[PDB]
Amino acid sequence: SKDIKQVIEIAKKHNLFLKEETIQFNESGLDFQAVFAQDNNGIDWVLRLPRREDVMPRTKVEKQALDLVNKYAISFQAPNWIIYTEELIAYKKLDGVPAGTIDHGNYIWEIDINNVPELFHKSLGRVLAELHSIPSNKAAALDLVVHTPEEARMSMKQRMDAVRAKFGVGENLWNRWQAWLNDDDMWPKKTGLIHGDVHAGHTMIDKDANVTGLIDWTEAKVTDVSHDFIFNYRAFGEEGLEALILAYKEIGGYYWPKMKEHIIELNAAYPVSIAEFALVSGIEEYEQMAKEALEV
Ligand SMILES: CC[C@H]1OC(=O)[C@H](C)[C@@H](O[C@H]2C[C@@](C)(OC)[C@@H](O)[C@H](C)O2)[C@H](C)[C@@H](O[C@@H]2O[C@H](C)C[C@H](N(C)C)[C@H]2O)[C@](C)(OC)C[C@@H](C)C(=O)[C@H](C)[C@@H](O)[C@]1(C)O
Ligand SMILES: Nc1nc2c(ncn2[C@@H]2O[C@H](COP(=O)(O)OP(=O)(O)O)[C@@H](O)[C@H]2O)c(=O)[nH]1
Ligand SMILES: [Mg+2]
Ligand SMILES: [Mg+2]
Repeated sequence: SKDIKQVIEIAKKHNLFLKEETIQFNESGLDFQAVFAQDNNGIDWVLRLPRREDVMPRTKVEKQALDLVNKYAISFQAPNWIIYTEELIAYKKLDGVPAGTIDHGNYIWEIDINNVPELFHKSLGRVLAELHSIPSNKAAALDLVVHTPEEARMSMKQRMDAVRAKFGVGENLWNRWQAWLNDDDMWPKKTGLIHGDVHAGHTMIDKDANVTGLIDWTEAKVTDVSHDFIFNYRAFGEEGLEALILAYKEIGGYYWPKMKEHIIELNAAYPVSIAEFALVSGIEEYEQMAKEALEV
């Protein structure tokens, strides 16, 4: 195959020598095609073949976030792009498997959704508490979005007005959104470095369902940490949200009395993210997903 021979040559050009029979393709990918391959010392790698120009400006923020994680974090792994060029990005595969993969819509689960091991919530609590306390201020140059607690609140307020302008928002839903925005007690008084896209496809687990790593850091930023709890609530209901909040609080993560209620209101604002995604991607189902999510 030509594809295979191409993978081999781009790797070879970056001093990566692979077993040809181990090369698997993960279908593009507007930005890049993911390729998995084992080098000749037997080490599993992940390759990102770029499909757009300006790889460096487009990956700058994700790389800065990864540099912070690889410099500070010990409880979990993250991609370490030891090959980082316009022609190729490559990192040694993280240990474990995704807790679940998105259907190519629904999850194909690796854990028992009806009997979630408590170690998943315990280890994820430790992982996010460490992540969210990484000292991103100590970096000389950070191009991530950085919110104070009040900036994180206005950001949501503005993002909500913009979605209402392009799609409209159901009256009951909009009133809920506004009530949340206008409740001082609910909002966190501390922000932190977040992953931004925490879900089962990005949480690497070992055999015991300990979360051992996190992939795909494109949504990283310094803002409300609550975004990283939403998956537990969507996938596992109130029990899994509480279990995660409990472990995060007891290992030292920033906790506030209305944390659960705040995260649940952030969940009701998920149509904002779906609307925003439908806007910068043009994929037809997400417009219908957006419109139906907005109750319009
Ligand atoms: C429980 C089960 C359901 O899972 C979820 O609710 C997750 C916990 C989501 O994260 C929640 C929580 C959230 C924080 O993200 C992790 C939040 O941003 C998001 C909108 O919804 C997803 C992972 C969202 O993806 C994310 O949508 C973003 C718009 C862009 C992100 N990425 C940069 C490409 C992308 O991964 C997605 C839209 O679902 C609704 C994915 C879409 C394929 C579906 O509709 C799925 C069929 C889902 O209904 C689901 C599997 O059945
Ligand atoms: N097991 C494992 N899978 C990975 C790793 N990196 C990427 N993948 C898989 O490849 C997919 C795409 O990688 P990702 O970084 O999320 O890029 P994107 O989803 O295409 O934008 C993921 O959903 C994973 O299933 C890794 O280190 N370990
Ligand atoms: Mg991904
Ligand atoms: Mg991404």
